Amino acid sequence: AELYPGDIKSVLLTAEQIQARIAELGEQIGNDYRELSATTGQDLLLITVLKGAVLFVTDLARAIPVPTQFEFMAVSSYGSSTSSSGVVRILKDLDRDIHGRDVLIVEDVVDSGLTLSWLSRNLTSRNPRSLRVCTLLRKPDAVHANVEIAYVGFDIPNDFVVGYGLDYDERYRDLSYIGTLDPRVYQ
Amino acid sequence: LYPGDIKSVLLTAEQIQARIAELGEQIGNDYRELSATTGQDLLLITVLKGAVLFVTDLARAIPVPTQFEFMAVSSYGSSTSSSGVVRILKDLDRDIHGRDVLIVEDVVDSGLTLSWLSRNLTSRNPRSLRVCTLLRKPDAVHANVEIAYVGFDIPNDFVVGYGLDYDERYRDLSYIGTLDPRV
Amino acid sequence: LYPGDIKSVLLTAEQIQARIAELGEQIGNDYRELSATTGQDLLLITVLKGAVLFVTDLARAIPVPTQFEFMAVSSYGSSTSSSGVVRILKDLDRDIHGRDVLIVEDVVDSGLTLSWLSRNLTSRNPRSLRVCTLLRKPDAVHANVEIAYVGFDIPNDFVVGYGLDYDERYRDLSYIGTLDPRV
Amino acid sequence: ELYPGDIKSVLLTAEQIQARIAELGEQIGNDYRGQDLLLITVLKGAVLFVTDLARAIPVPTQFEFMAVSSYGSSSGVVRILKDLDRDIHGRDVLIVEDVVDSGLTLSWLSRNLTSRNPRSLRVCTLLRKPDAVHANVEIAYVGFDIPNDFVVGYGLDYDERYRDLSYIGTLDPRVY
Ligand SMILES: Nc1nc2c(ncn2[C@@H]2CN(C(=O)CCP(=O)(O)O)C[C@H]2OC[C@@H](O)P(=O)(O)O)c(=O)[nH]1
Ligand SMILES: Nc1nc2c(ncn2[C@@H]2CN(C(=O)CCP(=O)(O)O)C[C@H]2OC[C@@H](O)P(=O)(O)O)c(=O)[nH]1
Ligand SMILES: Nc1nc2c(ncn2[C@@H]2CN(C(=O)CCP(=O)(O)O)C[C@H]2OC[C@@H](O)P(=O)(O)O)c(=O)[nH]1
Ligand SMILES: Nc1nc2c(ncn2[C@@H]2CN(C(=O)CCP(=O)(O)O)C[C@H]2OC[C@@H](O)P(=O)(O)O)c(=O)[nH]1
Ligand SMILES: [Mg+2]
Ligand SMILES: [Mg+2]
Ligand SMILES: [Mg+2]
Ligand SMILES: [Mg+2]
Repeated sequence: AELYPGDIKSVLLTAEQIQARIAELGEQIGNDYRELSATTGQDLLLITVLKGAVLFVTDLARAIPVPTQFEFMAVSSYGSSTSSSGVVRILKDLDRDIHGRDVLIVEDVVDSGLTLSWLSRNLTSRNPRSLRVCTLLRKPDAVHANVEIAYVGFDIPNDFVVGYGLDYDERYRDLSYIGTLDPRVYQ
Repeated sequence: LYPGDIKSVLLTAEQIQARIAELGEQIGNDYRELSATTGQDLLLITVLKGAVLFVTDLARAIPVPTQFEFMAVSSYGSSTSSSGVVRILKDLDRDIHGRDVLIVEDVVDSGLTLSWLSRNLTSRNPRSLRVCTLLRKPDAVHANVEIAYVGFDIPNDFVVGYGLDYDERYRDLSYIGTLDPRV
Repeated sequence: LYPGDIKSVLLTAEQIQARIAELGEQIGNDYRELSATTGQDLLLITVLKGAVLFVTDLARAIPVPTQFEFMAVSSYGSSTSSSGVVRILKDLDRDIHGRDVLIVEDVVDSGLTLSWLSRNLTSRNPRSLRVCTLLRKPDAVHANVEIAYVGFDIPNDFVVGYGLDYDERYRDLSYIGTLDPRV
Repeated sequence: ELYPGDIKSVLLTAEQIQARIAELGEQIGNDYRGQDLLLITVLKGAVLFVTDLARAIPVPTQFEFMAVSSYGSSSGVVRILKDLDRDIHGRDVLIVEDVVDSGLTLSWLSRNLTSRNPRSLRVCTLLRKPDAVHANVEIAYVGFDIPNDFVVGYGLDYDERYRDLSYIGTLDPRVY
């Protein structure tokens, strides 16, 4: 197979290495949310921001030995008004209220941490029982944000990577692995 | 119009416009040094769809330049009618960062959706945030939001007209009154 | 007030209200005996955010009971400008199946987004579907969809006022005029 | 187990699902062998299916998601909570469904996307029920034809639960 002949210069994470780590995260999450959630009577809620972390959440929930529910949000940026925001525009809000719920924010990659900071603070205002963050990838510039990511899959260098949900102009998401683009693509 | 549905007229069309002209004049004076000081005008944020009739008259009563902004929200439970947490179906079109913002309501009853809205918009970091409502019920007088501009203080009866509805009707009324028999 | 922004005034506030007053009676006569026969009211569907100021005056000019509906639409870019296919940010709150619906626009320029919109609402199978716009540009007479009610015929120039904007400004004007290109 | 006493019988096992998706991916890849194949998915039942489907399709695929709500208790007209991010003009579009039962929401959707004038528009569903024979849509790709019983698992839910199941099975009537 191939799909994108030459666009991928180097391979950061292989497909097996990704799935192996996800299996580890599931057991870890499964142990942290064992006892509690199934007795509470309300499952572990997985809130996902469209649409990079869709491939990640489908594998994660099936890696978590505890029953999990899905929830999806669609957000867009208010343009360049990012730097002093970090407020993002909501295109599709939560379907139901998350009051008294154990909620796990599932992202695929955390770079700046500003859209995540607003999202995490936004969900907190809805008063859930628990709120933690699980990301597949974390880049160096996340150390400059104020949010604690309880579950991290991989710490990668500050390079633009695609694959496994990660895109460049809506492409390379269907890749099973995560790698770096070859700069003769940006044109 | 609506024969035999309207029992009494609480507020006439004349009383509404007279107050809005007065309310508009008050707001226009409070936000007078805004064009010359920031240069972004006063933003009127409106929640669909009751206060749509009110803002069109309110903004045209305010002598200083005003901008329009609309939100569409829905109730979850049980959740809203106790928490005040509301669902967003349409967020703001632009960022209100560093803006002088006026939340324009048609009626404030419990004051919790207003509480959630005011707290939500605050996270967007505006320069100033005040609330202007046309009607105010008794339970709102003791809520967690400060309403700088109030049009009328009304008793807690279910009233329709001037944007206020019952099953999407009576919105087009120019006066505000109460329903009676088999409605 | 906008002291150095309005070069010329195309339509005065009196002329605007006069046509709307005429349109309300005209629409009111075309939709006479509708509530008592169907059992439903005339639904006014509005596209945010130009015709929001227009419908509040239009509905209050129509002597028969009317209901409100609002849509928020966005451009895909490139493809809207030449297709007219638009993104939906806010759909109708209720279904319009078997309803007599009046599409209310603020201005009809190309007629491409209106044509797509008309087809979208038609697929929901309403009883009737007509279009009422306050302003119509010369190149809008071109093709597709019947605009049953037109308030004014304006030249194809960019005008602001009475809901019409330039970067969310000049909306609060009671009149419709032309901007000075040094804006 | 995951839900002790809720799953009475297993209709399709996890391995049987992935094996069939592998065939669907291979079949679709040959039919669409100019940009990428656009996979339009309706939130949120078919999210587990499309992620596995796209990784089964040997040709490059792009993702798109819609959120729709029902107006109530006829024509398949649904309220749009989340529209497409981009226009699909001249695009090869594949509608990815989780289950096709009545075929009424799919028909409104298929006709709606057709109005955006794509180059191609096809429908791929994992499961199809017997009453779909009366639908208005031609479904080119079907994973399984299942009986008219209420099934959960692999995206399919009951009060937002059992979505995380890797298999598809039937519920225990002391759940309703
Ligand atoms: N492909 C790809 N994207 C990245 C990367 N890094 C940041 N992105 C996207 C750009 N970005 C930010 O700059 C904000 C980081 P944070 O606020 O911490 O979530 C969010 C990242 O997700 C892109 C979303 O728009 P999407 O899921 O809809 O595609 C990266 O290495 N690779
Ligand atoms: N007709 C009509 N309605 C009222 C009244 N009072 C509260 N409503 C509606 C119910 N309500 C609240 O409970 C909010 C109270 P707060 O805590 O201050 O946010 C606001 C009104 O909701 C109607 C909106 O859905 P709408 O804008 O789409 O019409 C009232 O006198 N008369
Ligand atoms: N201010 C101001 N705008 C104009 C004018 N003319 C076309 N516009 C905007 C561009 N336009 C179209 O191309 C519509 C084509 P049709 O399918 O016939 O409805 C409508 C106007 O768009 C602005 C609305 O989205 P808005 O209400 O959110 O501001 C004009 O004189 N003056
Ligand atoms: N759990 C579970 N659901 C089913 C089943 N069957 C139909 N559903 C849901 C209800 N349904 C239909 O009756 C078919 C309508 P059409 O598109 O015309 O074929 C679509 C199914 O999806 C429900 C969505 O609200 P969801 O994706 O958010 O879960 C079934 O066996 N099991
Ligand atoms: Mg991206
Ligand atoms: Mg109401
Ligand atoms: Mg405009
Ligand atoms: Mg379901």
